[PDB]
Amino acid sequence: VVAGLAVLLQLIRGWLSSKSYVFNREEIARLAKEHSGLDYEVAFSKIIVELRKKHPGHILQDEDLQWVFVNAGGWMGSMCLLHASLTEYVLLFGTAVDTGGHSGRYWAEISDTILSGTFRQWKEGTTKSEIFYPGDTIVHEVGEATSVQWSSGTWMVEYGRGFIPSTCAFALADTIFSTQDFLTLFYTVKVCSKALLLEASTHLSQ
Amino acid sequence: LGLRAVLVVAGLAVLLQLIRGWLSSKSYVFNREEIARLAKEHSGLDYEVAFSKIIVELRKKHPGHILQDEDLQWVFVNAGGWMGSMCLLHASLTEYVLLFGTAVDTGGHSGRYWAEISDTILSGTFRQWKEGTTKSEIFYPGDTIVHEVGEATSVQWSSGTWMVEYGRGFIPSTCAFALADTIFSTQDFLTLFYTVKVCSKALLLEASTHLSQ
Amino acid sequence: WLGLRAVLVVAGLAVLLQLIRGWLSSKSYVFNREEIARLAKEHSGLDYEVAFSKIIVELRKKHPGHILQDEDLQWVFVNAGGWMGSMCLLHASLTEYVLLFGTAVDTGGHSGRYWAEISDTILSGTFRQWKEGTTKSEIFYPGDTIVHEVGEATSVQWSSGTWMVEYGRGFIPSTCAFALADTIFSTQDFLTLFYTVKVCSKALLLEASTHLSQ
Ligand SMILES: Cc1cc(OCCN2CCOCC2)nn1-c1ccc2ccccc2c1
Ligand SMILES: Cc1cc(OCCN2CCOCC2)nn1-c1ccc2ccccc2c1
Ligand SMILES: Cc1cc(OCCN2CCOCC2)nn1-c1ccc2ccccc2c1
Repeated sequence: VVAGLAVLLQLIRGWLSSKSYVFNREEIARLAKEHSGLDYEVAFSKIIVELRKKHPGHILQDEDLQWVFVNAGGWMGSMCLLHASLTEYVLLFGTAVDTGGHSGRYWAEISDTILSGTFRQWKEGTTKSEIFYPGDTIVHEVGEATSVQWSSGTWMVEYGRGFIPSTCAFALADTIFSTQDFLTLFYTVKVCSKALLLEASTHLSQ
Repeated sequence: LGLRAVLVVAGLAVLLQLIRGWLSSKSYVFNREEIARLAKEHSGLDYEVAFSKIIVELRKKHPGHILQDEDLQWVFVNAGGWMGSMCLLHASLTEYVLLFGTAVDTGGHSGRYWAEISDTILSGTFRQWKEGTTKSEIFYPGDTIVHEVGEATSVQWSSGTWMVEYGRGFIPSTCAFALADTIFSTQDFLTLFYTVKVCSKALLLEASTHLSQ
Repeated sequence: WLGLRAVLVVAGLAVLLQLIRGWLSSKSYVFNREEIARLAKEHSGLDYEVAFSKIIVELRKKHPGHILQDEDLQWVFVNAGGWMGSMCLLHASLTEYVLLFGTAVDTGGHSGRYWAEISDTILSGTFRQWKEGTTKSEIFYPGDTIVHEVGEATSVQWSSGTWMVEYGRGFIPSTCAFALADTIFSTQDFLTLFYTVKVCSKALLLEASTHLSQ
């Protein structure tokens, strides 16, 4: 099993290393930084329009968009899932309250471009934290674990790469053992299923 | 489409119709406006004096329904990522009245349950973030917030927030959320014992009052 | 009055507690809360990085063979009771532990109710403590020393730069259940759990090796 799971990780990491992707972290970061310094609602709408223009058939429609609460690692915010597959996902994340906690250690590289508010990150193994402002882009690398903190008006555009199904375990831990808000769990499963079916339908049409 | 699960769906539906029918026709003791007004009368005063005056008024207008001072104690409450303390004045299978608040800065998930809850802030601040929005509102002493049935919001409190809270609905379902952090995070089973203790005392007081009538 | 196994299990657990509590009175610990408190208060009001180094040097001087070496030191995240910080474990046994705790973010939550008396001397930042059964909290500043007694439960809150020297006495294995609750049911950071078990095992083996050499 030692060589078994090692070869399995060789196969999975080889697929992630050779898989023609749709998005890239630089693309979403530039598109978000162009609209940084504006109202986060205007930035959200313009970014959604640009994403559907440059990537048709990959972003959910306005009818299928909804703010879903996200409780994880001790912080609470809300997300609007724009795209999601087995290796990529794009969403609009943020909170209207002061929260913070564990960022989560998962098999996925995540990039967050702050549109408004503040982002305090406390990296592992240090005794000092850094504060990031609108326009900045933060890269949560694979296997990294940090402490995150957000202000009462933080909103950002987030893109994640890697083995996405592994990350959902962390995204639903507090919803199971703390909030017990199973309706929010249903909303998350619903919008994720819609994004997966949209990506599957787009693959079928091609 | 026919299956035994269709009967389970209709069975839960008729079970809900029966339970919601009981909740819709059950002569209650308190009402949210009564508790809200009594708490708003004492807003702008020292919250300890307000607590005492509210307890005296509740025991005057509703004898045999509020616990005595011997059975009152501040119990910590950890739920949804926030932490506060409660003083349970009355509790039944459909209603409960308590004095809630925190002396530290906490916040998190308000909880989605089968109960309508009303909180009248005596002192401090209350930040509420409703579901599906991108902006939150801040409520000040005197305000009254109604957390409706099935609603889920994000709450945040200051380092000196204190309020009088009244809840209506299917109370036993809500206790699962009130003890989640106490089981999987704090593991402070002594606080769990205190919560079960004051809950049992309030239920037995209400049962004894019904027996005397 | 047919207690049967019930009246005996109650008395059995009572005898076990008297056995353990007698052992804690006859264990003749190495450190004491006043010793660690003074050593931390001497360097309060200075940079917490400099204070950490001087306290580690003083601890290794006055108690050789009881503090981990620099090779075995690493900052490990600590998630418990709803708050998140970091620790640097200097010494740990079955009845004592010494570490440098603190956080660089604003956190707070349940202090945890366990079978151990804990003393924290703040080097920098602020410490808000909310005792059970009260409606007001107190704020402690660098130089102060807070004693979380056995069986006590308070609400803790720390600022974005709070750092302290902490010493714990009592039945240490019971406390690890609370220290790893959020890491299991909230963070799911199994690598941090591995780090915690790693540094804890190193401290236990160091103390065992020092006892064997004596
Ligand atoms: C995996 C995951 C982590 C997370 O946390 C908030 C994002 N950021 C994380 C790091 O920095 C702070 C905020 N949400 N989320 C998620 C939740 C639900 C999802 C549903 C479908 C697809 C991806 C889905 C992804
Ligand atoms: C069900 C429940 C929710 C809760 O949360 C704090 C209240 N508020 C909620 C919304 O707004 C913020 C604060 N406590 N609680 C509870 C806990 C223990 C109880 C024991 C006996 C009777 C009712 C008992 C009720
Ligand atoms: C049991 C425990 C609680 C805790 O919390 C931080 C300490 N303080 C608590 C009260 O005041 C605020 C901070 N860490 N910790 C721990 C974690 C890992 C340990 C490993 C080995 C030995 C003791 C070990 C002890």
